[PDB]
This record gives sequence, structure tokens and C-alpha cells, in this order.
Amino acid sequence: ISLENVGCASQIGKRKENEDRFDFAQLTDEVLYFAVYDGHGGPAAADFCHTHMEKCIMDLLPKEKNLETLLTLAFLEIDKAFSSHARLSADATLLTSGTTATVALLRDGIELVVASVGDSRAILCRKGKPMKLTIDHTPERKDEKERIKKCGGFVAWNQPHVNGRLAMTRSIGDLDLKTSGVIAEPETKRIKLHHADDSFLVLTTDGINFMVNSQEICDFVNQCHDPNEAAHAVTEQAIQYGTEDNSTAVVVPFGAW
Ligand SMILES: [Mg+2]
Ligand SMILES: [Mg+2]
Ligand SMILES: [Mg+2]
Repeated sequence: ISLENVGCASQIGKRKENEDRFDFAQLTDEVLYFAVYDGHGGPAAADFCHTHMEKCIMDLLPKEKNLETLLTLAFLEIDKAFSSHARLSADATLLTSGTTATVALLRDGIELVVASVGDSRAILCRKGKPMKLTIDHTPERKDEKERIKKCGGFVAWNQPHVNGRLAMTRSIGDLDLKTSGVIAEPETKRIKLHHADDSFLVLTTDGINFMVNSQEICDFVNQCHDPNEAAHAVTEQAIQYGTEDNSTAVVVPFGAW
């Protein structure tokens, strides 16, 4: 698989700042990495993940063969690290910096494992058909809503927000909300790639999901010249449709073995 073909686009929208981060790399001969991090309350947490997620994963690869298990551990460990980092910095705003994290690992060119927390997304496009790889952690979900309430948190409105502050129920960072139920533990999904059909991994932040459903994303991937043109087209449509938030898309082409 060729990382030269990865397409990526990130538009600030109408925000003062762009707090979306994204990355990809080949960790080892057998493992490729792809990630988006949608930061809020300052980029600190999103930046921390961007900077360190690869090390956390690579330190785990030889210890843990189950990649769902590995990503779960990595997420929790990096969250531990950011919490210490935050509590130690002079900048007291880090205490309320946090981020989604959507991380994909592809092993041996066929085994795709995705972990995320928050409302950024991964989908797989194959034959122009989307398959969802993540489910958004929002207060709308009964199970999430119940943990928040059982942990002592609440949900307010003006649209649902954890303790009147956070539009999602899991994240990396958000130190003050951790005991109120906003956990760093990801949900995970594992699939095998198709041997004959090409497929595309697409990572997006909620700026994009607000306005472009995942079928429409597969159409762009299916119709646009290269992944790069597709990534730009997806983000630009989101903005055209009325999105004002940071909008980020990563399009990864997988060849069929
Ligand atoms: Mg990197
Ligand atoms: Mg953000
Ligand atoms: Mg966002």
C-alpha cells in the first residue's frame, strides 16, 4: 500500500482557529497507521495525541497482538499521559482541553482495526457503498447518557451537552469531566479487507458529518480523480452546505491483493 496516494484536506470554516489534527504513517513492515483528532478548548490535547499516539502504539505492538485490545490500552495510556502533562503545565487551560480520537491500524494489508472516542468518524467505501466503522459518542445514546448520570454528570441543552459543556461523551483529555462519565475508553471495530475490490478508508471530523452523509462521501471517493481531490471536495461541500466548524477529511486508498 502506497501512502503517497493518501488524500487529506482540513478547512478552518468560520472558526477563529483550526483544532483538527490528522496523521498517517507506516509503523512497521506489517502495520499502517491513520488518525484524526478533533480538538476542543485549545489544541493542546489534539496536539498531544498527534505527537505521541504513534509511540504509544509502537511500544504496544510487540506486547499485544490483538489490535482492538492494543488501541484500547493505547488510548487509556495516552489519556493518562496528557492528564499528567496538563496538571503540570503553567497553562491552566489545558485542564479543559480535550479531543476526539479516531485511529485506524491496518495489519498485513488486510486486517483493518478502528478505535475511537468522540464524534469524528471512520467509514470504509467499497463499490461506492459505505460501511460505518464507528458510532458517535453523544448524549443522545441511551447507554452513554446512563453512564454520565450514574457517574454524577448531567446533560443540559441549547442541544445535549455533558455538564453543559461537552457535545460528546468520550474523549481524550477533558480532565474535569472524567469523573462525570466522559471516558477515554474507545469502542473498536475489526474487519477484513476485500481481496478483489478496491476500498477506501475515510476519516472525517464532525464538521463534515454535519452536512455530508457517508453515502455522499463514497460518491466523492468514487467519482473524483484521486483521493486528494476527493478529500478536498468533501470538505468544500460541507462548507458550501453551511458548516462553520473545522472540517477535515482523510481518504486512504487500499489496493485489492
Ligand atoms: Mg506523526
Ligand atoms: Mg474541535
Ligand atoms: Mg469539530
